Amino acid sequence: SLANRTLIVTTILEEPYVMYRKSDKPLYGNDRFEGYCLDLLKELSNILGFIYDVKLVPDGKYGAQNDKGEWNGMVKELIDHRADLAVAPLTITYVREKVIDFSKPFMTLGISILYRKGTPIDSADDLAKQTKIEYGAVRDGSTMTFFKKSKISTYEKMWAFMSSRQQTALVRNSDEGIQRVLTTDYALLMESTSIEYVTQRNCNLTQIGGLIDSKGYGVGTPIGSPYRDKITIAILQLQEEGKLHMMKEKWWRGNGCP
Amino acid sequence: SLANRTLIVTTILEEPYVMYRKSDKPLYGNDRFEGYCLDLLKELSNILGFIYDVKLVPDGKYGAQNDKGEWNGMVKELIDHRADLAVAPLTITYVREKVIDFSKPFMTLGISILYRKGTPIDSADDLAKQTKIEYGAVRDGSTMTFFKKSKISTYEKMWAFMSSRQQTALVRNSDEGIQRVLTTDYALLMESTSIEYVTQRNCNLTQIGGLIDSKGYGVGTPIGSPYRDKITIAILQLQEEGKLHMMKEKWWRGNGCP
Ligand SMILES: O=C(O)[C@@H]1C[C@H]2C[C@@H](Oc3cccc(Cl)c3-c3nnn[nH]3)CC[C@H]2CN1
Ligand SMILES: O=C(O)[C@@H]1C[C@H]2C[C@@H](Oc3cccc(Cl)c3-c3nnn[nH]3)CC[C@H]2CN1
Repeated sequence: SLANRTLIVTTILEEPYVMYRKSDKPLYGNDRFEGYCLDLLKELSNILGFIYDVKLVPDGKYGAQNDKGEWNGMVKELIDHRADLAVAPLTITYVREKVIDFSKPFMTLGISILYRKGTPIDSADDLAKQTKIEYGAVRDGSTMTFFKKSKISTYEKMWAFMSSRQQTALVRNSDEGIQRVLTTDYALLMESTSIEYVTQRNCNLTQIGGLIDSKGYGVGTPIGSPYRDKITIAILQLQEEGKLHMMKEKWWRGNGCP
Repeated sequence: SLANRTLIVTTILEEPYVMYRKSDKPLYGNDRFEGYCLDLLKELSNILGFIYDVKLVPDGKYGAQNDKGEWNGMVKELIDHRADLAVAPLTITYVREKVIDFSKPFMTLGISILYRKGTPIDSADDLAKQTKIEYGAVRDGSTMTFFKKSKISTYEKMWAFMSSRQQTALVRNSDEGIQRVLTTDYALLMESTSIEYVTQRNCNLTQIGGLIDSKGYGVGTPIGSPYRDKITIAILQLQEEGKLHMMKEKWWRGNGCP
């Protein structure tokens, strides 16, 4: 008992949160998808008693604004009441929190470093004080913005290096970034959850140091939605039951690295 | 801008969040206190424009239910509308969220291990595998409850160890637990924020492994308070500005180790 009607869930394809399910025969509706977020959605529907319809965000975007303030992506779907929930790795940010509501986080993470295994680099500071190893982030991504705006000595220094080499230092997309780490002596600054995913599948790669910032993913709802607080309670129940840990293990685990 | 009235803030003495100021001259009102949470209040009032009056919770408790299902501590002060905000390291929990509201976390942490430096022990699994090194937690503490309830094989084994060896493994209080780590061959399971604090000030001690669970501290409010969402937004602003990082450094950092 949450509402007498199917809830519309906006989402986006992103491994391993929301993925297209491999099948030998055609699949329909929600059955077409799988992943951490689909498991979270099933768990939330079990606890809260709702039926749902998963719809990919038409423009394939998470949510940002133009200079006139027009939002796009999942955030816009919620603002316009075209979706009841957004279940995706959607970062809880100051700007978004002003236009939509978020449950409390289901996952906490931060910016960290993706690099090769067995080198003497152990931190952002180590990278900052040298020039032989290149480093950067996805151009105009969440990680790039963090460095551009930072007033922290080491991060301001890193940004100076990342913006001297517009082209060599920054990457066009995340695919290019991972390819660059694998093919050149390059360290990629990126979301720690994605680092964990990649390092479980590439034994030659490792995370360097800890978290550079702190952020979390939350279920998005339109502003004022009564479902927001019920989803927060369900997330807390899942955490205390150990189910958030089991869901992360399920999707993140690789078959092993020596 | 936020409220016409001076907000009543319930809090509790807990180093380095809320402490009594050491002065040689009498201190009055809010000037009697200092700490991470007093700095957080200053920053939140600077953003939101409210005035506040800090009051230590009479019973000196965070908030739990007794046998009659009656709440105590800061939680009870909020329930009864004797406080507008609770600004303290108050864990966001499923039970509390049922009776009060919380801002999104201003600090994330988890259970971890405090032990002596330079040993071969590197994780909970290393401790679980043996019996020579005793390990445990504060009796009926948050940390003990986690182990008692866990379905994770490693932690279920650790609970079996703790419950069977209760007289030595389970400690009466935090002080007793820290003395055990210092005087005996004992590892203490406890909140990671408190481990960081202790290890910055005692070079003989270290944190073992990473985080065993995930939890956050939030600003508590009575259910329905309009200040809750404003607080959440101010917390997001402070993190993005790097002020939460600066505040954590200010109060946690020690003078170093060899
Ligand atoms: O709310 C948001 O905008 C993001 C959208 C989305 C962004 C995804 O970004 C990556 C995804 C995979 C691999 C990498 Cl290498 C990155 C990355 N990008 N910037 N820094 N690292 C991370 C997961 C999601 C987290 N919420
Ligand atoms: O909302 C709550 O009830 C708690 C209450 C309070 C608990 C404090 O816990 C410790 C603090 C310092 C040292 C230690 Cl050793 C402990 C601890 N860890 N496990 N058992 N005891 C941490 C601060 C607050 C965290 N929120």
